[PDB]
Amino acid sequence: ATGDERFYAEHLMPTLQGLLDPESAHRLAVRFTSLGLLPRARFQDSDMLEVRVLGHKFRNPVGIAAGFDKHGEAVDGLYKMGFGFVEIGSVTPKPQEGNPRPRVFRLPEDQAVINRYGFNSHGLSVVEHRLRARQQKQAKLTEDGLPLGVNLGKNKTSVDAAEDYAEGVRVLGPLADYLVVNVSSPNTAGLRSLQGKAELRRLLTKVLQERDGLRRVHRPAVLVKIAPDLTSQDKEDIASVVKELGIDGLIVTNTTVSRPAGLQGALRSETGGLSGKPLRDLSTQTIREMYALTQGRVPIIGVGGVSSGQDALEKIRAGASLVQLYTALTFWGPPVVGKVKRELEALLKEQGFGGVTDAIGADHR
Ligand SMILES: Cc1cc2nc3c(=O)[nH]c(=O)nc-3n(C[C@H](O)[C@H](O)[C@H](O)COP(=O)(O)O)c2cc1C
Ligand SMILES: Cc1ccccc1-c1ccc(-c2cc(C(=O)O)c3c(c2)nnn3C)cc1
Ligand SMILES: CCCCCCCCCCC[N+](C)(C)[O-]
Ligand SMILES: CCCCCCCCCCC[N+](C)(C)[O-]
Ligand SMILES: CCCCCCCCCC[N+](C)(C)[O-]
Ligand SMILES: CCCCCCCCCC[N+](C)(C)[O-]
Ligand SMILES: O=C(O)c1cc(=O)[nH]c(=O)[nH]1
Ligand SMILES: [Cl-]
Ligand code: NA
Ligand code: NA
Ligand code: NA
Repeated sequence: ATGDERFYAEHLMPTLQGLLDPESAHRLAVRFTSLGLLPRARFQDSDMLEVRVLGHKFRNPVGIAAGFDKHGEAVDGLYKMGFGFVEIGSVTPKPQEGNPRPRVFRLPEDQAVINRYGFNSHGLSVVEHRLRARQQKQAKLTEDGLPLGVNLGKNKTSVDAAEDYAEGVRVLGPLADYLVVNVSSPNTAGLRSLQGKAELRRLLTKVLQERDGLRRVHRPAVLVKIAPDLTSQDKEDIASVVKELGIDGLIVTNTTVSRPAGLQGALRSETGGLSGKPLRDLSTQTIREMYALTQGRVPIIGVGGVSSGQDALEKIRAGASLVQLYTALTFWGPPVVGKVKRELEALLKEQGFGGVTDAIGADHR
């Protein structure tokens, strides 16, 4: 352990959390990150951490999950923090405010967060201009193994979700290495029912058709992000449609609307998606199931409650090619990225794996 990790986890982050409400802390974090005001990223990525997936090289397999940088403002500072890939969003076609405040809650005794932001978004046009302004810099980053993903949502007033997602494909698809069809937000009425078989097949057919109409050089991979709250029938159906249509990968999982037994935080009954440690093994089991249902043929990005190298390796061994985190950053701060990477490398070596690639799906073999 480095000095920063302990100092941030034991002194800096508790003091910030005592001074600022959760959404103010989030906005300040985005601002400091966007300006590069961040502790010295003291970890050199070993070649063991490199992963080739989704038509790209990833210098390390630890990404920032959607929701931290909703409007594409802090992309370069997130690479400086040490993430191997960045996902921005969710972005909706038109700007919209999201739910009334308060809409984010800390559950520190659970190492968890509840949020009901409701897709607060600057809109596609604003994000489009932000990404265009650094598009060549991102081309170089991607070439160097630091790809960019864009997570697409839908407006609250939209009549047909498929036209919302199609517009996101047309506008931000050419600026992304991969797109994410977010059909699993718990905070937009009726959104998650897009996960059922008949609506999903029509929706994803339209999204793939639009993606295929982009010029080859600007054509992203398309992934679907699913909830952890699905029935077995839902998961079977999603796996079936993903394979029938040639979807490029899955993100597993979004936040949960459940409230597992044992939560201690005073705010556990707030409405919203729960993230962090109480989500961890629910997410890992959903990875394990979706990997088996897709025969290991569909790349998975595993996400939910990762704060250590062991947590990351469990998801990789369950079938994730890549992992993301968000909530751990809100408790440990920026040092958590280097921490997860260093512990993952040590554990790979300890378990006899030549690299991350050899551990993907290793529990199933
Ligand atoms: C405050 C907050 C906002 C989020 N907003 C989004 C979002 O806009 N789009 C999305 O697909 N996921 C969103 N998520 C979900 C995360 O991307 C991730 O799936 C989830 O939080 C589990 O990972 P974690 O336990 O490491 O935080 C949000 C999470 C949090 C905590
Ligand atoms: C300390 C620091 C230095 C340089 C750059 C960034 C940081 C930093 C500081 C705060 C956070 C943070 C905190 C919280 C919270 O609830 O307390 C969040 C968050 C981010 N996003 N959502 N929420 C609820 C993240 C990172
Ligand atoms: C009517 C639409 C007005 C613009 C959309 C609102 C943007 C919300 C900004 C919140 C940013 N953040 C995720 C960091 O809290
Ligand atoms: C306070 C940090 C604790 C980390 C581990 C907490 C255990 C969380 C268990 C999740 C609940 N579950 C869905 C599995 O029943
Ligand atoms: C988001 C609030 C952060 C407060 C503390 C941030 C410390 C800044 C890191 C130090 N330095 C600028 C040299 O990277
Ligand atoms: C082909 C090798 C696959 C895994 C080997 C290393 C695993 C070490 C721990 C195994 N375990 C005791 C947890 O079942
Ligand atoms: O904007 C939000 O409320 C939000 C979106 C999403 O996909 N997941 C989440 O937990 N929150
Ligand atoms: Cl373009
Ligand atoms: Na805000
Ligand atoms: Na089944
Ligand atoms: Na099908």
